[PDB]
Amino acid sequence: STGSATTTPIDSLDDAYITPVQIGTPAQTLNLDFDTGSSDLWVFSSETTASEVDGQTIYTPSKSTTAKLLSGATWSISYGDGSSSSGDVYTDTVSVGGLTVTGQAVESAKKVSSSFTEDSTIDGLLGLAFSTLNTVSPTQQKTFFDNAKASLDSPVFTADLGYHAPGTYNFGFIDTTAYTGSITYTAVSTKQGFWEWTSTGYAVGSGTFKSTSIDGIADTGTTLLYLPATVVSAYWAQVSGAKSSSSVGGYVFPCSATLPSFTFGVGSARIVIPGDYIDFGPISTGSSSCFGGIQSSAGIGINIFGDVALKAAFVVFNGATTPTLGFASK
Ligand SMILES: NN[C@@H](c1nnnn1CCc1ccccc1)C1CCCCC1
Repeated sequence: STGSATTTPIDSLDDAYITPVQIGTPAQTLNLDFDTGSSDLWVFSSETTASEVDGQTIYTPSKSTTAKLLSGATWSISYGDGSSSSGDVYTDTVSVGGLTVTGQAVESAKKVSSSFTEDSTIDGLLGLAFSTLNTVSPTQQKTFFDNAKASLDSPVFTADLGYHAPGTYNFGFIDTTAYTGSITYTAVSTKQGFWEWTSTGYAVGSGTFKSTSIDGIADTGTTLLYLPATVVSAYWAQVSGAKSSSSVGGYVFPCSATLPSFTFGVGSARIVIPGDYIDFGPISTGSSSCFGGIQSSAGIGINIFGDVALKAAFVVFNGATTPTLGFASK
């Protein structure tokens, strides 16, 4: 089997991407944030504290004839950005772009933190990291990809995120028309539960490539590109007037600037992030100070190849017995 679904930016800045997901019988379609940095599929629901719902579409398990409460199961997640959610668990039928999994753990939110409430466009998350990170207790549950794997034509999914435009998540096949050149594959460590790999270096604009190992994760659920402070300093030093602002929380730059590209290495191959992809607009409405899309990972504890980097490439998440990651230009 295969599946193919369009993913759409939630706003004009590509702050996140939402993908429609059918849950239950009859289908209830929710727009979920596909997150290769976490491993819980959770949804706003009829059980979510009413004051914490503000425009989201909710899953109502009592209206699904295939929903079954998973007895005694609870979940609770504290995300790296300080957000959180928790609740109970149903199993139900979940379909993504024509691909159907029966008996998928659907984690129903009873509580969500303010940042989720305040984003009316995201109805929940669909985790695509490794199932070892799933938070369901006392019986850990599998991700949608792990459940579908055996049925897929090939045990892979691909992320093709658009710049200020829709893109595609495919399951079970590689669309050879969706990229240019060849896909370069690179080794993955699952030791932290992430799609963790090692970039071979970087370049800033037209500058020379610096060969240096950068360990990080491929994370569709992170907006920006978080890299070591040395790398980030070298990038913003090429932007006149750019500075790191403690009050804003990262590098900012004059909105009048033309940003240089950023290149990262995948083995001997190179992925080029155009400068425009690094512009996340005014720090506040009407400001002429703009927020940078490349930020320091210092104090995160890990480098993150988030959407800024991933949307410059066609990315293969290969879930073979030994997982790997593939990157192609497009
Ligand atoms: N999508 N899973 C990330 C996440 N969890 N919560 N937010 N992010 C977005 C990333 C981020 C990093 C720093 C500041 C703000 C946001 C995890 C972050 C911590 C490492 C594991 C992945």
